[PDB]
Amino acid sequence: ANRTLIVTTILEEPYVMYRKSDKPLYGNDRFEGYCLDLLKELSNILGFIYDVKLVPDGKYGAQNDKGEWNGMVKELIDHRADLAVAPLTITYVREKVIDFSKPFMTLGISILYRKGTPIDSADDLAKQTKIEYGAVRDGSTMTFFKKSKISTYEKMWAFMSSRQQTALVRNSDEGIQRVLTTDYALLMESTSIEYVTQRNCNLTQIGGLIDSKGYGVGTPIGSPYRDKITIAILQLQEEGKLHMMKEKWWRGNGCP
Ligand SMILES: N[C@@H](C[C@]1(C(=O)O)C[C@H]2OCCC[C@H]2O1)C(=O)O
Repeated sequence: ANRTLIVTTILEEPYVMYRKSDKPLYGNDRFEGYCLDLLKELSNILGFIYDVKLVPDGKYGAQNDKGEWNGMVKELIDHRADLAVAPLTITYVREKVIDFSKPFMTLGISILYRKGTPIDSADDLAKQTKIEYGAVRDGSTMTFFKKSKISTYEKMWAFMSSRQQTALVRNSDEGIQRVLTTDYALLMESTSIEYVTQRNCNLTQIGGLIDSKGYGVGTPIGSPYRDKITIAILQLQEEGKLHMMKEKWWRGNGCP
């Protein structure tokens, strides 16, 4: 039989979440969400079963000064996993070290904050000195700021980096908690801002999208699966299945 594929992933609502049950759940049955449905579809099309393993360090992946990676990206580089199926952003720096499938979703960075301030943009946020801001540590949003040559974003990176201990949060849940409980705005991918702001009416998006990019399935460079997964993703795209999956997991509007 085809070897069971190892899937690296990360907890991130509504992509990957713990299923609620009053009885024991084991293995893949512990998880549900958009990415689990995606795996069910992809595996049907490609003819494999899989083992879902949460990334040990709880990170998406960034490289340090030595050029060393962490998170799901490192799991792929080191061939610890066959596939990464998560809200994993397709980026230039990552594409040089892993293979991505074609995108299954598009999005852009924006700002999550509480309601009631005059901040209307990243420019406004960088200029003012009352509200702190940051991003999830060792994700693509952090990297966007680190690599930016746009002045506002260079300043925002210097600020985040100077206050890294508090400004760069461990994960999105910590970021949202910091937004809700302190004077802190989180730079966050838009599809997740859409999800949370329809669930917690104290939260809002500030400004528009700062960039535009996609999520893709990650594989190690040279993987024989990448092209097959790309073909399957295009099938799901064209058949309207990706759209249906988004509707299923984001439904539906809960706030004014
Ligand atoms: N998709 C990003 C991770 C992350 C970001 O760096 O913006 C953190 C996490 O934050 C909540 C939205 C989904 C995720 O995006 C990445 O692939 O590194």
